[PDB]
Amino acid sequence: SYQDYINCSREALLEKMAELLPEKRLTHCLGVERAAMELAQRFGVDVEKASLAGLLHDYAKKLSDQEFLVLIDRYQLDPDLKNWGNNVWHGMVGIYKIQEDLDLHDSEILRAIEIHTVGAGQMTDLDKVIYVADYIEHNRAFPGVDVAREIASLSLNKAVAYETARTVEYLAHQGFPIYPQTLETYNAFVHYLK
Amino acid sequence: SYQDYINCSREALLEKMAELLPEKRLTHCLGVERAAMELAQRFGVDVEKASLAGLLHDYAKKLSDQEFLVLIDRYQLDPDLKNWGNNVWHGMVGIYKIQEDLDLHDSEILRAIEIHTVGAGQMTDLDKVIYVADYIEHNRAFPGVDVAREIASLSLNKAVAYETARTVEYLAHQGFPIYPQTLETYNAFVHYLK
Ligand SMILES: [Fe+3]
Ligand SMILES: [Fe+3]
Ligand SMILES: [Fe+3]
Ligand SMILES: [Fe+3]
Repeated sequence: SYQDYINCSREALLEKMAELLPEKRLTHCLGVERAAMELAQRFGVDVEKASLAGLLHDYAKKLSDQEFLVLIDRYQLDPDLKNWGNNVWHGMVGIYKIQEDLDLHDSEILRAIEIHTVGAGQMTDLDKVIYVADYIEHNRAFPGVDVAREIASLSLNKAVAYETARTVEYLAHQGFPIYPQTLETYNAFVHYLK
Repeated sequence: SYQDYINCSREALLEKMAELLPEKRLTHCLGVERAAMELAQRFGVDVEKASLAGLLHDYAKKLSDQEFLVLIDRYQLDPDLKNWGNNVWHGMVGIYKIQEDLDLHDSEILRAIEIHTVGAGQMTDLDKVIYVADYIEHNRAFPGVDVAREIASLSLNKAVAYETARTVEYLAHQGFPIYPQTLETYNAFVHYLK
């Protein structure tokens, strides 16, 4: 059960999350919970760790900038983090809020949430499952989601590669700064597109 | 004259380059020479340094991989360079061949050639002139070159930003590895697109 990792039941957790997140975002988290279970089954990852990590990945999405800055200082995190914003913070910093609120100490689940947005050059299969589940969950309808889903049915690594390439492409298209760890992920995984 | 920087006249140089480079590439170099002069006039950069740097920027485009690897070892350059290829090498390593062949020791011209492909987080106006001239020279006809030309008529910094964003976008679109120094340039200049 989820209580093997956190300080409350799944239902109690959902009730807490319904207070923290808008409807669309909680619906998304439920979608990632389901998608992570499916991917974990397919690729030999613990389905319970994957489900929980999926449900929790965006738990800190609505923390204020000020709250994130306080956490960077309190946990003496990479000071370069202050130069970024919610997109980077909600996973990379938000894990500390999740830990405080839920008594989540499982290193694998924490890592998968930590890097769910930006990836890393080295990712566990659990990390990859969450990173991909976030992109392909059933509520997503962006053009090309069908391609992502097809790739994810066949190769976890190729799905990471595809998502990362689309993210870098899109950020450059929009003229948004690209977190350097995102490029580490991109360069490590891009060979899978061949 | 060019002899103030290199060991031969401009005509002698053109004759040497016509032996090293295919026609299309030499035509390109002549185009960059002209475009760099125009940009240097516009943005207060020495027109002669810009012209020469522009003519020379792709001098090493046809060196073999083996030749580049030999240069990395001989000059004890960043060993990570061996993980890349001609796109990175012809500027970043090719400067040493240019120096050997032409007795080019001007630090500013060398730097502008060195980073003409990948940029840097900090670029001199001369570096920026070459980086942009390469992209907008009259023989180029890629879709969107008109936009690049318009931006370059107004802002050197915005032209660097635009070119860098299009390069990152394209590399991710194609599924090619992105040299990390390219991301340094991108992140440093992307604010100019606003
Ligand atoms: Fe997220
Ligand atoms: Fe999400
Ligand atoms: Fe070049
Ligand atoms: Fe060129």
